[PDB]
Amino acid sequence: SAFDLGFIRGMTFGFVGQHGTWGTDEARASMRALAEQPFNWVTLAFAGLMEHPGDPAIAYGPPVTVSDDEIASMAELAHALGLKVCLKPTVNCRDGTWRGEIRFEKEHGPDLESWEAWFGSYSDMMAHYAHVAKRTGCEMFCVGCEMTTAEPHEAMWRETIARVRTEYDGLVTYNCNHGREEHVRFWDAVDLISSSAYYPIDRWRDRVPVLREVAEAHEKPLFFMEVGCPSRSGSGACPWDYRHPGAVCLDEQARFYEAMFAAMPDEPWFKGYMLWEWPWKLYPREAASEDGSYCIYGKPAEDVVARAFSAIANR
Ligand SMILES: OC[C@H]1CNC[C@@H](O)[C@@H]1O[C@@H]1O[C@H](CO)[C@@H](O)[C@H](O)[C@@H]1O
Repeated sequence: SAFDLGFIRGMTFGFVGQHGTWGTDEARASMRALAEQPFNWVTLAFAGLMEHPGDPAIAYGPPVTVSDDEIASMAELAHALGLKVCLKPTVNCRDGTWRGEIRFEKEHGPDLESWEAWFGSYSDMMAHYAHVAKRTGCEMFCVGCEMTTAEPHEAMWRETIARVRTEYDGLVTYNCNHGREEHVRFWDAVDLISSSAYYPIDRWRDRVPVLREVAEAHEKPLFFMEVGCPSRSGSGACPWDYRHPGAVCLDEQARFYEAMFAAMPDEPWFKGYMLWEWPWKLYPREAASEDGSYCIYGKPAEDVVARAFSAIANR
């Protein structure tokens, strides 16, 4: 039962998972550092590529992504360090279009620029990596991330998930974007509801009640498969924006984490936090004060999180 899952104190690693990058000594060192934090989970996240948001072809595997061996190598390392592992393949667009906005002028037809064709490629990709997750003992598999335009294609999502279930016996989640939790119609097909909970600092309190209602309505636990904030000025107001025009501001990131932890209640429907994110090439701690990324390492947010996560664990 998903209801039995230990509360998640997690971190996403390695995105976007470019070929060869996880096979490095730098990546192994970065994973060792991640496991020294009070985390019980890591998510191995990487992205295949679509040429454009209206092209149904998806390039995955070498030379674009980390190899299956690289995946296995990082999973084995994480497991040897006592972490549970979620595998999260997703898709990006080479022109930089958000995957939540992919669009096809046609619905059906495998050889056409259609949703049917796109789901064919996507499902091939997910089926392959579900098998990898099974062969490498990954405790969770994430079947999608922020696919807002794809979500209404419910029958096709259910087809995708059914195929994943034949290839993989562990926990399955789908990760919707913030504000989509109540709109997704196939939560029954997965084990855990999850979201990219990039809520601005001032929105947390008002949003919790809907999160509770979604979990209770669907009789499923809910967690955050992504949550985080860049350490840049003003970023707390738009935590999802990774190219925010502002100077480094460590305290802003720490303010995001305080607001989130202050808002979330200690209730059974809520299963925790998969933080965004940790790089395969980790900067020295000294260099932290100069870093504007989502990474919390070496920053005041590291302590806010440690304090919060250590309190949870040692309870
Ligand atoms: O802005 C933070 C997240 C929100 N959810 C999806 C994810 O893609 C996004 O991360 C950025 O991802 C891009 C690549 O798609 C990467 O260039 C950035 O450095 C962030 O990791």
